[PDB]
Amino acid sequence: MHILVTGFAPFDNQNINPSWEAVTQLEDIIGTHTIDKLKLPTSFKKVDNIINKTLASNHYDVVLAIGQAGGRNAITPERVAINIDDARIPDNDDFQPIDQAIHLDGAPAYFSNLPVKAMTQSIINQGLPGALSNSAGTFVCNHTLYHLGYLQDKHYPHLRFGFIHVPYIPEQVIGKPDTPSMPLEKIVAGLTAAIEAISNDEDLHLALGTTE
Amino acid sequence: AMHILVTGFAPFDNQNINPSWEAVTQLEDIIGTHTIDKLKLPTSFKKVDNIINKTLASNHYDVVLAIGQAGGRNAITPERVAINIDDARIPDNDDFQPIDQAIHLDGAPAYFSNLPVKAMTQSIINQGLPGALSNSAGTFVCNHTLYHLGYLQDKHYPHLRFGFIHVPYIPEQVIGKPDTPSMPLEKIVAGLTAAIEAISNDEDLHLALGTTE
Ligand SMILES: [Zn+2]
Ligand SMILES: [Zn+2]
Repeated sequence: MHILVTGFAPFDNQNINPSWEAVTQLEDIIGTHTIDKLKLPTSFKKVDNIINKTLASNHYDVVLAIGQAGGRNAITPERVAINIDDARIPDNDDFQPIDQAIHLDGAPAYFSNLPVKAMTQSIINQGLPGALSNSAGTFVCNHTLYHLGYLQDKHYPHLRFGFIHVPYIPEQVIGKPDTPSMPLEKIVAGLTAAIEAISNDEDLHLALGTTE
Repeated sequence: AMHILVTGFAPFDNQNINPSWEAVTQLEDIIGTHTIDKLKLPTSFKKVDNIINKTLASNHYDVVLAIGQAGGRNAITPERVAINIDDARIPDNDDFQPIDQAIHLDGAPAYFSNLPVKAMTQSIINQGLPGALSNSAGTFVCNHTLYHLGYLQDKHYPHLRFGFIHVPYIPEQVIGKPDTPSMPLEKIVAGLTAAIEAISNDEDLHLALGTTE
């Protein structure tokens, strides 16, 4: 399987983004998966066009987008994206969409069609903190996952797509009391395990739901 | 004169109390110009839809506002959206554990609450309480209930407004779990009261209450 793996540019006054840092360190072949890496701007207006053009110029079986989830304490594949942008802060283009539909002709939500539970458990099997997240937020990451789901619905029926959020890396939490982080090497190991678990087979129906 | 049905859940997962119901019981019967009816729901995937169906068929409510416990959360959190999946980490009180099951095969992939969720969130914050707009109601009985309300609004009751507010554990539920946040019950009651006061038929606020994760 030929996989496009993306990471995001630094944003919110950070000079580094763990998603891209981790992606840079991935092996170029992980098992039978061949990996192409792409750095996306943290930009609501630019991301969809970059994805569109990239899929138009190259054949990918899978698009797996990685992002920073500052404050999370686990590596978390995402189950679902929702059809709204609601930016707490502006993006890197100083654009702050609030309560805006992403695609008016799209579904209210799209579920990832990667084996998200297999990927989550693969992280856990390596002894790393992993969990299946049920919200990708309402910033550029959710927007990207949503757009991938919209493309699979409307234009690319066989495309497999998903998103994995990762914690801050340690250097990012100076001056942020009680904020979790995870060493970059661990993030890379977890992402590697998740990618290894990617296939066209049915997901694992493990007890990985979130129960309050 | 808005008529609101406010629900809370039964204790579950070896807890003796559920702060959602404890808080709902303590709400005033009138909050602003809103008349409040209270209903305790079982923590049961199979029973909740039938109870809600029968209750809405027999009574006229302008709003159904369901309250639930979100153990581990550190804020009172109105919910933006419900998703069309049950994925139970543990069994419910009937020992039923749906895993990766659609809730209504003929329903939308997700339903957005049509209450002014940002007005509600900000109302909590205005009282000096931790409040946030949540973008996942989980995949247990709470999400199920919110989703079912959205499904009913879509398919049967277009004039109904519906939503969900999760609340933290209360301190009696976290004894010996010092890294687990909680909120005193009286503060939960104050926050729910503030959220209900902010309910109306007007457009929601569009404040910067989104999340980057
Ligand atoms: Zn993100
Ligand atoms: Zn709940």
